[PDB]
Amino acid sequence: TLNGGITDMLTELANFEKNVSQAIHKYNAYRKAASVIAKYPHKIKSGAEAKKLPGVGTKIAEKIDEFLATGKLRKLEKIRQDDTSSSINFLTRVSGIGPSAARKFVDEGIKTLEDLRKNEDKLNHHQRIGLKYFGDFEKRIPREEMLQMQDIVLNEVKKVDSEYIATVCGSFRRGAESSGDMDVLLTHPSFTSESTKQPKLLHQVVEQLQKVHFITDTLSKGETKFMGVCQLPSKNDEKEYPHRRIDIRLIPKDQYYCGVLYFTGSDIFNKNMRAHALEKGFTINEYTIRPLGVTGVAGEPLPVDSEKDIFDYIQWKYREPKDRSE
DNA sequence: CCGACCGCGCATCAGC
DNA sequence: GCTGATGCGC
DNA sequence: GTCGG
Ligand SMILES: Nc1nc2c([nH]c(=O)n2[C@H]2C[C@H](O)[C@@H](COP(=O)(O)OP(=O)(O)OP(=O)(O)O)O2)c(=O)[nH]1
Ligand SMILES: [Ca+2]
Ligand SMILES: [Ca+2]
Ligand SMILES: [Ca+2]
Repeated sequence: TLNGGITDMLTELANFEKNVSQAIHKYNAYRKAASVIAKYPHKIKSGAEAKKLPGVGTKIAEKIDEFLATGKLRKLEKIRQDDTSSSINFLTRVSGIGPSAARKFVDEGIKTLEDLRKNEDKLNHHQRIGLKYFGDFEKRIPREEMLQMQDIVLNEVKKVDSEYIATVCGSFRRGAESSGDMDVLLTHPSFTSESTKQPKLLHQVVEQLQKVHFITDTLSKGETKFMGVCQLPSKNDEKEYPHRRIDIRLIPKDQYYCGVLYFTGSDIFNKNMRAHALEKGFTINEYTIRPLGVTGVAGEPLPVDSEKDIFDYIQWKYREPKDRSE
């Protein structure tokens, strides 16, 4: 965190553009600059020094000069004073409340945690659960708890069908000492790109995890993606563990490497890598990497036997998960 | 100067 | 009910 | 907000 002051500033600007302005390209511009600066191995001395980095342009260089001189950014000091922006920014921290709903809630005079808690009937299901665990979802998960959580998920999945493979991805797979939440990649041989020889594959796993009281709430659920809430068991007289967010993604078994690349991230890493894919005439998603024809139409799925094959196609040296934390 | 900015699953809703 | 757009999220 | 063409 050589440049923590700067990257914090940029992230707050990023958050303003997403939540308030609803300017997603600006949000992404700010996040990209923050990311490139975060890995830059020097304490930055000027906006000019920063503008050398890709993604840092004229306007952010100016802000970095202002920040270095004064320790502050006038633009942000103002945003912080503005009640409508403060309220919107607050409300979007509830899972399920995005920029649009936040602004609509403010319009109706719902703008504090108390307001939310007295108007539960104005929330959809996701939002109500996001509100219920507002505090818990703020907390990070120690790797040691992630490890206990992995063990429960892996062993319960095995009890359902020993042919399931469950892989914990996200920042955990990147080696992080703490994680925002748990991400499980699920495969089963019955579900391939060619056929689905077995229904309820995700359901069965979700039910078993609910049965043992690991999964406690559901935010959304379909055939291939679960988004919900889980909690470690606690011992006699112990305070309960906080509730945690969990995502489970069922991916065609033959498309595992594209899936685990996607689910391992980071999100900014994924965005960067997919952009680069396009520059190189490929398109990457969680299933496949395909060539872009002479017109911009995706061709057939290229063969993939490893994460490295994907990097190879786009002429990137292989990067271990622990170095994908952009 | 300006087009393009990654890709997609689930929930909600409007129109038909 | 279906379809397509939008919101929110990974 | 930034960048390549
Ligand atoms: N292609 C793409 N992938 C994304 C996006 N957002 C996003 O989270 N992903 C991927 C990469 C992430 O590592 C993975 C899991 O999301 P996550 O919110 O749990 O993030 P994480 O594990 O890296 O980090 P964290 O929980 O410690 O905060 O989903 C996106 O916008 N585009
Ligand atoms: Ca995570
Ligand atoms: Ca997650
Ligand atoms: Ca995230």
